Amino acid sequence: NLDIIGKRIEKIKQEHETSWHYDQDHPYKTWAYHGSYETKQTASSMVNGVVRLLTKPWDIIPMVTQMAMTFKEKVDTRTQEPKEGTKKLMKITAEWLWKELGKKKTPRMCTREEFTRKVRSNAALGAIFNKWKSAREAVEDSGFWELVDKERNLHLEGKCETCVYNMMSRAIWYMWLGARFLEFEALGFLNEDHWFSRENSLSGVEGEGLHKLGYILRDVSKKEGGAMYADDTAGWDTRITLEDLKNEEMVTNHMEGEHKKLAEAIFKLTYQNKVVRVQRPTTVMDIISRRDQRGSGQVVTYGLNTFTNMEAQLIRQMEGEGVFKSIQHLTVTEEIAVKNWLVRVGRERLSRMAISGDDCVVKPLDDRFASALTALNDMGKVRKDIQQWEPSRGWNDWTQVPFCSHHFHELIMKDGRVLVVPCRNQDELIGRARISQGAGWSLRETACLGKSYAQMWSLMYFHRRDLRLAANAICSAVPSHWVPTSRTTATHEWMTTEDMLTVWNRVWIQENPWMEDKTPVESWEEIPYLGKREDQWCGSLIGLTSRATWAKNIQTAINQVRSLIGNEEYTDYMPSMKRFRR
Ligand SMILES: CNS(=O)(=O)CC1CCCCC1
Ligand SMILES: [Zn+2]
Ligand SMILES: [Zn+2]
Repeated sequence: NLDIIGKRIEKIKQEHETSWHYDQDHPYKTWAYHGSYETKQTASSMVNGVVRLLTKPWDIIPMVTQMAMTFKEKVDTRTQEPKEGTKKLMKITAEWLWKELGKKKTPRMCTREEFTRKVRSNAALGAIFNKWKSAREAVEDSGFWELVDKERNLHLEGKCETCVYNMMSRAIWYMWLGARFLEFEALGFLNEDHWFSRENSLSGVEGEGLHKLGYILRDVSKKEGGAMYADDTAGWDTRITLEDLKNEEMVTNHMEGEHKKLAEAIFKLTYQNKVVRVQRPTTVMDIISRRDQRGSGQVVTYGLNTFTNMEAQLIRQMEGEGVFKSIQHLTVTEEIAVKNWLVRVGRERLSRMAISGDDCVVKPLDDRFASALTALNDMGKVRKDIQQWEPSRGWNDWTQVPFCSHHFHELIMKDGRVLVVPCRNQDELIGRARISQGAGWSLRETACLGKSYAQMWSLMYFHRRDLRLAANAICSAVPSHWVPTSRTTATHEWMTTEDMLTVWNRVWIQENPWMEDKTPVESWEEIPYLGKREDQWCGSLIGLTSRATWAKNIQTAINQVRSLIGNEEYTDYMPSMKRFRR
């Protein structure tokens, strides 16, 4: 308690000595409260006019238009301590999983150099407004690094002064850049060196890309076993126990020198003890602490979520296979059975899973998995939208399985080759493309964001008739040489000025390990769509009068946007589709 977080508390207390009160009508039950001080401020979703003007039929579809308008009583809940058999199952499994992830990887510090390059090409690292404006400025100034150095030597001493969270089913915890560097220096290796790649971790998909996830699910489908299970957890980040955070910290056992001490300090001082500053309307800043739940950078969060999800799902598999009999207590021969299962079949069992952070698909040995719920519930990984002891509903067809907000279609090209393509409800795709985040967008920047969506659609969703047509219209309405942009950057092969047919060929043919024949495609008309009825099922407007008028008059919509942007160089991409090819 206060010995580890006090220094951090004491510091904030002083900087607002003119305000510090122990407010008595404070909400917190599960968060420890420490005091308050005065503040006053709040970023809503702006519409991308370039995409909206070229998607007129969707102006009257509430599922699209409502997306652009507009649970902190789940962050204030508590998770019971797992039983002794559960804690033992997790410790054995975690120990074994780090060893296997570590067999072909070397833990190592990430550097100021690596950190700087990242800031100067815009990843959502999560810093704050103050002393320097943007992160881009602080990185170049030696002052910052002296701040970073003071804290760094403090961490080597087992103490912390400035590593404090800022709160804001979502709750994103920004830290100041300095503390972000210290987290990256010690744990960035997990992402930077691809510890959760499929090749390295067998269950993971880190770095895979949407054009790969469908093929991966189809490979899992080829295994002998039962249904495919894809149970979502209710508020995964809020269900991370202190026992979870202690099995995650066992990565430090693989480390040495400085690194081991620095990683140990991140885990002890910022993860297993946390200090947060929260905005309350009634408006003050609340300085609250707690030991458990997830609160890291979004990138370290992703890797430790994948690790702990891999661990949970191996254990649920162990329960289905009857490797242990009860979570109350493991016997001595049960420990040696668990260790032996891991050594004998652990890698084969990892390969039966696709795990992206809190998101999973498992193809277990058989359907005993569906009612193997005691360890899963006792670890606190409670399933969403199903009663706690009701057996899981599995999927019989890999093409029906939800994973990473998608499902996947099998699509045969007129030449017999097989594409496995990502898909989701088309209203969700159009609704998201019509939205921009943040202020001070020029017409040119708005156009270049619309071009990023259009190029993603040509690469990932070319099989949806409305999206191929709308993608061609947007790429026709935006100047040919203007570069696609995004403000929060998987693979992103659509972010380029290269010809989209050439990028399609590289992604889907040349570099696709599931495609044996490397014959390039010479036009978009060789590239197939879903069946007309399947396209409607997945939200296509084909068949509606609104959509026919839109398609027929598309050059008038393109010309409206060209007139707004002004006399620039434009390409007509509509003749890439047969109906506009005369
Ligand atoms: C490929 N271009 S398209 O989507 O316009 C083709 C038709 C599909 C059947 C209904 C009318 C539109
Ligand atoms: Zn610190
Ligand atoms: Zn679909």
